Amino acid sequence: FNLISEKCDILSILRDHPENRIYRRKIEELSKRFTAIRKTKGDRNCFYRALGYSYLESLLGKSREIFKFKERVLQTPNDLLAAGFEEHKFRNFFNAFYSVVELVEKDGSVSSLLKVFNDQSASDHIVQFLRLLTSAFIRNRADFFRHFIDEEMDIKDFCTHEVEPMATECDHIQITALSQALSIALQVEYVDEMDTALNHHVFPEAATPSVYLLYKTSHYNILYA
Ligand SMILES: *CC(=O)Nc1cc(C)on1
Repeated sequence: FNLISEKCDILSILRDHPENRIYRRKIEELSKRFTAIRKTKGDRNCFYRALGYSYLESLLGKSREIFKFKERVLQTPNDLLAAGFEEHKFRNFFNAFYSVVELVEKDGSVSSLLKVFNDQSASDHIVQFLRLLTSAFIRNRADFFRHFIDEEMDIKDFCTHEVEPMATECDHIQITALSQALSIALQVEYVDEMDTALNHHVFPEAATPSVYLLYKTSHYNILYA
């Protein structure tokens, strides 16, 4: 369980911040709203890995929702082609992601899904697919990211340097784009060491979330309500 942990009680993370009044206060407050957490490895890939595992975990046993997600995943090669990626170069990454979606349908266990996401090879192939899809989605909608996010930014350079490469950290743009690309609704809870209110953001605004993440020390962990 080196990439995605077993579930633990929320208060188990007090030990990561001993004798810190603000982190203790915020973790205690968090525990009033969430019961359990899974930790993810801090290797620069943790957003993609956490969102992938947690969303597919949320689909287990839901036959209509699996059928609709599989239908969307079958179309994602066309998003990659339209942004200029070549099939022979994304084939290995696409096939790894389609495979774990079929596992959710056919096997349907938590234990089998957690084994794929802790397999360094399968798991890294899944993360690389998610990063190429994020890049394609932004490239194909460059005017939307310039209109709504930053009129001055260089979209192609941003995708090349801060989305495609393994171990590159995410910001709001990547979270928004991968949410939109796979129709995944998520809520991110923010715990920093400033003396402020515990707070959260929903992607997209006003959706009912599938996935809850905790963002703390530049790390995304998985929450359960
Ligand atoms: C999400 C992610 O990988 N975060 C992170 C923090 C540190 C340290 O390394 N990676």
